[PDB]
Amino acid sequence: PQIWQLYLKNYRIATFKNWPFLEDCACTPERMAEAGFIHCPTENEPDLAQCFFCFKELEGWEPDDNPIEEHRKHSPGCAFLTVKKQMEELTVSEFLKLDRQRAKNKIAKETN
Ligand SMILES: [Zn+2]
Ligand SMILES: [Zn+2]
Repeated sequence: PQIWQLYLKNYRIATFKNWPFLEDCACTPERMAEAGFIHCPTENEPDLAQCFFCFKELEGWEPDDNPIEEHRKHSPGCAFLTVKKQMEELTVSEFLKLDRQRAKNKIAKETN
């Protein structure tokens, strides 16, 4: 279990609460979390989502938005996006590979 349940959809899905766009539209909380986003709104940033992997923030969503393409567009180099396979299907080999990058990204985020 530990501190990285965000590798798991269900946990990312949980992050969504008050997320407008409720069901049947390309931007359901399930499609979003599927793309790697978590929900972290604020006074001024109601619909602010962030990739648990890239840490890159993005705003301005609309019911008919495919979360993956916007993610793909504004963060072309997200390793999470390369794996055309759900985390559950990644070997522990690939998961440990992948998680080396994630942590490296985290630091590059405080690097600002
Ligand atoms: Zn990302
Ligand atoms: Zn955009």
